Amino acid sequence: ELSSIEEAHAYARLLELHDLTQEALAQRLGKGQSTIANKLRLLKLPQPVQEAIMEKKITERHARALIPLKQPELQVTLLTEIIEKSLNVKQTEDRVVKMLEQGQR
Amino acid sequence: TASVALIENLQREELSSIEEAHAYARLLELHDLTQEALAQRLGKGQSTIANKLRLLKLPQPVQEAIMEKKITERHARALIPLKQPELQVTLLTEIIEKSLNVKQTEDRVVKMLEQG
DNA sequence: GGATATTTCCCGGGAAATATCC
DNA sequence: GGATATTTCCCGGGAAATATCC
Repeated sequence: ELSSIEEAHAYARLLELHDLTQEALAQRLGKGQSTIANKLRLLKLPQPVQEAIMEKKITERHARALIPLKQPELQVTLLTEIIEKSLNVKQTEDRVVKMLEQGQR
Repeated sequence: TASVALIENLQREELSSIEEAHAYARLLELHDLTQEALAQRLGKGQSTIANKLRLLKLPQPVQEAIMEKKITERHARALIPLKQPELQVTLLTEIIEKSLNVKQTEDRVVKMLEQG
């Protein structure tokens, strides 16, 4: 078993080296393209977030919930709150939508 | 002492809920420890262990379905409320036939307790 | 049009909360 | 009173549904 970030870093290589479609890799791995794509999106998140995934301090779906907050600053601010308050994914997703509303004011 | 490390590895590696339960039982006979202390040693809760040990009381037909990976733990656990083995095995085959999930298996259970 | 990115939410493990037993 | 049995439901993986891209 490995970190979502490290699993993503792996998939990336395999898709470069074996000239596969995400679908064909997922079929080869026993997953869905959905799963693979979503994990590859994590490689675009801030390094501080990525390090928290590797250190097993946040979950995949925790980090994935931050992406909607397109600004790295807002992602890392919440990251530390999720750690501090020990927030779940459900209330992390809730927190996100409230910040996007505050931003649109 | 040696058999301990074996099961710890058979536990660390993936196994059937029935076989995980059969394992726990032995470990509690071998070190004579409390469910709490084993769970703490394994990194689980006593809750989890106790619930898995309850599966060893379910009908053999149900237990075989767990090992053969035809039903889930929570599928078999949902049958226990139906205290009669006959009613548990009747639903077992329906869950297989209709390919029912746990949510609608739990629902089915309550309806049979109302009927009986 | 196929591949890929994104949104939504179904699903059951498994543990917290609880009741019961010894 | 502690251990153990039982009930309840929290939790996030991960894939279906969907939108978007090339």
